[PDB]
Amino acid sequence: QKHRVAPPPHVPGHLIREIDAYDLDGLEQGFHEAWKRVQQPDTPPLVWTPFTGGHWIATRGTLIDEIYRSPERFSSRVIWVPREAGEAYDMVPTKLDPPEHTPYRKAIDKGLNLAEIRKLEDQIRTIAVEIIEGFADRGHCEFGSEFSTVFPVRVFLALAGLPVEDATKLGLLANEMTRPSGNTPEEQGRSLEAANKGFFEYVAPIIAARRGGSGTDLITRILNVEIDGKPMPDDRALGLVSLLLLGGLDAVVNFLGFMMIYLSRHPETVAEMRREPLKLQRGVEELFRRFAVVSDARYVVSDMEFHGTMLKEGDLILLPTALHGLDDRHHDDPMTVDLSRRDVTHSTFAQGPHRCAGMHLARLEVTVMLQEWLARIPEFRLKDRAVPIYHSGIVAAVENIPLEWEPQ
Ligand code: HEM
Ligand SMILES: CC1(C)[C@@H]2CC[C@@]1(C)C(=O)C2
Repeated sequence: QKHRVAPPPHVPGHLIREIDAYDLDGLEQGFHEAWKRVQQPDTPPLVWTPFTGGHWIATRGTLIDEIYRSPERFSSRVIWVPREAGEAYDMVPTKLDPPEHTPYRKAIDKGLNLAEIRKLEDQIRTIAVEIIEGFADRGHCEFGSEFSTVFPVRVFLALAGLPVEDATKLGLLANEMTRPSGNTPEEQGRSLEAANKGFFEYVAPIIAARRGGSGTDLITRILNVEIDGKPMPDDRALGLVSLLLLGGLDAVVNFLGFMMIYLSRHPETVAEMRREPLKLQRGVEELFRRFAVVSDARYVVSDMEFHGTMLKEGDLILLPTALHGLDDRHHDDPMTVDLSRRDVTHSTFAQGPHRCAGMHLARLEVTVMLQEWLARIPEFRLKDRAVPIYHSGIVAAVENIPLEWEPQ
């Protein structure tokens, strides 16, 4: 049964569209394909859905980009739908606007900046190689369970100085954050609340132990950056360390799944990467344009008119980032990966002050993955008649990716 909310007085009937972000129409054909169904040639730039507590959806890249760049008009005080889940959300600094946001982003950047991430290249490669060598000679693997859910998790837990045996419990918490269970806005609120508490419980003893610590891990490094000339307060620390874990463990895992399904269906594109290693390296951003996974929200700060649409203070707008990278008004033939594409502009990492702090790490993980994969498994395909299983939500997910190849 679908839960509907009635539209508020300011929402006109002509803008109403029945779109369920947690179970998109057509999702069985793919997450990206399902979102693209919403973006028809004449659909309005902002449409309102009665599902998920009732909210707006931005349907074009220019709006998505503009909203992310405009925190004074579109606040991060709520960035999840439904509203109940967004109000329960307690991660730092994603819940903050400038200027409160900036010293915390500065702290994170101390650990995740490009120069710091470059130092990680060989550790990441060693991890990728070890995993790939486990199955490269076999001629088949289920890519999700055997690689994409393994590689980025081992990378991040190592970087954070945490036991790999914690992967399962952290993954379960991530699932309920980004794809909370429930068929009602209040049920999803409760699911997110419990997940966020689980993260806080996990992170608290680590914080207590690493304050003033001498560890070289990511958490110690960021935790001990001063905020306004003082140690970071406890409440902020819980949200900050929890966000590092959530950011590091869900998005890349799912991104790799979507990317690999495409590559398994496009051997010409794989072959180009093999023949021209610089095309691979320079082409990674095109993969980020094509395989967006995040759809999150902003809070309308004041009554306003925006792109010809009347908005009220407190309205939530969902930003499905796939609708920037795949917007046909921004990119010709947007569903094809063209490694030589000159304009790859996208909001896969969002825009503005919150633009992904882990983007350098994400790019490096993907680059290293493709390099070590193609070195050992140069050609591959999706198993005949295989059907991947898709999930939509704040972060998209995919599973069941059986790959086959002739061992080289
Ligand atoms: C495919 C990979 C990734 C994608 C698509 C992605 C996407 C995003 C997006 C859209 C945001 C903006 C959220 C918002 O404010 O609405 C964000 C923020 C953030 N991401 Fe990533 N992310 C990825 C990987 C990572 C990784 C590996 C980390 C490592 C810790 C990370 C850490 C963060 C952090 C800390 C923020 C908050 C930055 C701030 O609020 O100033 N992300 N990410
Ligand atoms: C939307 C995100 C990808 C970004 C980092 C992790 C995530 C789930 C957040 O809560 C903010």
